[PDB]
Order: sequence, then C-alpha cells, then structure tokens
Amino acid sequence: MRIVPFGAAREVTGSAHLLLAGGRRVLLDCGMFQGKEEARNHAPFGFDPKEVDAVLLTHAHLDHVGRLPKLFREGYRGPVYATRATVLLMEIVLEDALKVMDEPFFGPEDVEEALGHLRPLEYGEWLRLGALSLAFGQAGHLPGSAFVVAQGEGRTLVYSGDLGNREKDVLPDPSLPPLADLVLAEGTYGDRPHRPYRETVREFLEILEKTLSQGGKVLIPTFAVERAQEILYVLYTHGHRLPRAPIYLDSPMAGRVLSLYPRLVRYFSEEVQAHFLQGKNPFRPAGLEVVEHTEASKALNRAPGPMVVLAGSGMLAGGRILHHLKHGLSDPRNALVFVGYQPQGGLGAEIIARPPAVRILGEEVPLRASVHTLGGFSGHAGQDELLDWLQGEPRVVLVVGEEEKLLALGKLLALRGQEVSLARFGEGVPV
Ligand SMILES: [Zn+2]
Repeated sequence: MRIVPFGAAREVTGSAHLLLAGGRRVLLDCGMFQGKEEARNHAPFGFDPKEVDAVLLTHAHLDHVGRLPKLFREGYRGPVYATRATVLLMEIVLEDALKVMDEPFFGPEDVEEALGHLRPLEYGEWLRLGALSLAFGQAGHLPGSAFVVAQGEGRTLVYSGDLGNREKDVLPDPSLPPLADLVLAEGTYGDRPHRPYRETVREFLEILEKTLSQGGKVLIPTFAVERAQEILYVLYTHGHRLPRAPIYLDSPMAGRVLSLYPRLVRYFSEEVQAHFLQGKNPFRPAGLEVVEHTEASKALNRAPGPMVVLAGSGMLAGGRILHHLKHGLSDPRNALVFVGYQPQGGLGAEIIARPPAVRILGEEVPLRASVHTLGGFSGHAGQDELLDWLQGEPRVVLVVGEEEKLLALGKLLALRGQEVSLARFGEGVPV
C-alpha cells in the first residue's frame, strides 16, 4: 500500500492523491490548480485516469474537486463517492466553475458526466474494493467535509483533506484521526495559529456597531461557498444588539448555496441543528437581501449607508465587491472587513498596506474607509490545531501549503519525535 501525490505538493491548489493498494487504484480528491498554477489544469494528470477503480471526494471546494470533470473527459467512468452535502454542493460549485471560466479544460458535457457518477457516502460508512476498506471521517471544514481512512494490507492510512477550524460554531468539531501507519496531512497554516474565534467575533460586532451607527457601510469581501453564510450566522445570532440596517448578500452564487443550506441541517453543529429544530433558519438574519442582478448591485454603490454588504471574489480577484470598494473606500465612515485569507501581492494585501490611495477598476481611489482583518474567521485548522490533530501519529507526509509553512510544521513534528516529509509530485510514499 502506498499513496502518490498528484497536486498540492509544496503548493495549496490541485489536491489529488492516487492510492495504490490491493491491485486497486483509488483517487483521493481531484481538484483544479488555481492562482499562478492555473495552466497546469491543461497539463496531464501524471497517471492514466482510465485505470482508476474509484474516486473519493473530501469536500466540494474547487481546489479538491475541480479536475474531476477532466477525469471523465479523458475516459475514466468509475464511481465517485462523497457525502450527500459534498455531492449537492458540487453541482452548484462546478456549474459555476464552468460558467466563470476563461480558458476551459473541460466542457459542460464533462460536468454532467461527472455529476452523474457521484454516489453518496456518509461519515462512518465503509466502502470495499478488493482487500481495501475505505471510510469518511468528520473534518468540519465545510458541510459534508471529511478525511479519508484507508485500511488494507494490514496497514492503515489517513488522508486529511482540509481540517476545519474547531473554534468556530457552524460546522461540528473535526474528529481525531484513528492511529495510522501513515497520515497524508495539510499544512495551509503550518506556520501560525489563528486569533481566537470568540474575541474575533467580538471585534467583529464592535466594528459593525460603530460603522452602522454613523450610518456607514460595512464592506465584507467573501467566498460564496461557506464563509458568506457563516458571517450571516453571526449576524443572525447577534442581530438583536446590532443597529437596524439592510444586509445585502451581493452574490447570486452565495444565495444558491444559502438556499441549499436548509437541506443540509444534519451536516452542521448541534448548536446550528438546535436552531433548525425550533423551526428557524439561523442563516437568515433580519433584513437579509440577496441581490440578483448588476443593476441593483450598482445602485448599492451610490446608496447611503448604513448597510452591511457581502460579495465576492473573496480574494478581490474580481467581482461586484470591487465596485463596492471603488465607491465606498474614500469615505472614512465606512469599514472594509476582511474575513478571509488574502494572498500576498494582491489588492487585499495592497490595501492592508494602507497607501494614501489604491488602484481599483482603473482609478486611484483615496483610502479613507477603515480596514480590518479578522483572521479568526479562517476555515482551516491553525498550527496549534494541526499539531493536535497530528498528535501521536508516527509518520506524517505533508501536502497543501507553501514549502515554508510545511517546513515550519515539519520542524515542530520532528522535534516531537514524529517522522515527516513534504510530499513530492509523482514520488509515492509507502503506507
Ligand atoms: Zn477547502
């Protein structure tokens, strides 16, 4: 038994790892490369898709599912297991990827073909292929998120996928992994832990209080898959002490996802499940409004506050949020609140730099609006949490993250007495 990395090796995008054991060949995740590496999506998988017996999916994010349609595109026709949640979320996610995609590497034909082979698999359910036994573990990174426990040949392998940030309240706690012979783990935040959730929420409400009372606009760039609605959960549960203001979820995508949430109750925390039981939907705070078209979205640019606005892209790589910033950043009474990680060398980091003005949609705009960075809202397990999850495991191979982060995590693991290595593309590791 051995696992072969085929993405997310000394990098963060591209998750896909071939499991070779018991004459069977299981594909663990199959995501697209993003950012600067985006062209690699056109390159070859590094293995014959046609020779895959089955593929498992940890969660619906593009960086872990994005290259599945390409897998079918080239022949593969086996089953693709995932949680109901991961399945339903994937449809929304992929149809959007198709639509919002400059240079395609797969077609609509490849999409339904892929969606068509998806087969449900829930936490604690065991799959069997030859002597190989597979099952999903609770990851708490998204609804339906999970880590893979592969067991066979007298060995045991644990694949982490993306471990969530246990401190938040929407998803349930990640599960400790079973003691394994080998753990293929992520390290997005191998260098540092996040600011505590609790105090992050507090600082969050603080910002809203001040901004909303002076009739300002609270701008919140956000991803449409889970971050957008988690922010709406906070609003929903602290909305009793917040000044009245319309809440605009300026992202059709984010809405579709929201609509789907009620159908996913089981996948959330006991707290979130308790609300749904009282007949209420904690993802819909008062005055919530989902903006469908550009016309209304642009009117919000020139609409006096107070108002809370949410829009993507979450990395500010484009989207309606730019238009909101282009017209809301020069008023000191408004507040920009980053709730997601901002890549370096981007407008995000650039804005946090705090120059006198910034370029947006071809126009240097004075930066007076106050800026904030609430990292406590990260959906990834921080370094302290990483060390916890990984505790006790004899051997660990690192994926997902930048060399440095992974090395930082590595060093700590090593000094702890654990064996470790950063995965390499192609170079398999013995389970
Ligand atoms: Zn993810």
